[PDB]
Amino acid sequence: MGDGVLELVVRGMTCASCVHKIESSLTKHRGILYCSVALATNKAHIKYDPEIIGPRDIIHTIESLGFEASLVKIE
Repeated sequence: MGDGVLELVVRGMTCASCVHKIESSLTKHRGILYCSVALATNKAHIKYDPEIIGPRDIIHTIESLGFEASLVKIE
């Protein structure tokens, strides 16, 4: 409920694959509330609370997995 939206533009990606890699991966952090990786806009719309997980924590994990990841925040 009004927790924290987090559009990371994920510079990299391709088609599928990278998508569910991100989604499946970061959802393992029990502070990610949701992970919509809009390939269409090369963007992880993550939903998270800042309290139990920092945005950088997720970002590190994303960039590490395949990418560069920048919290544009609704782009």
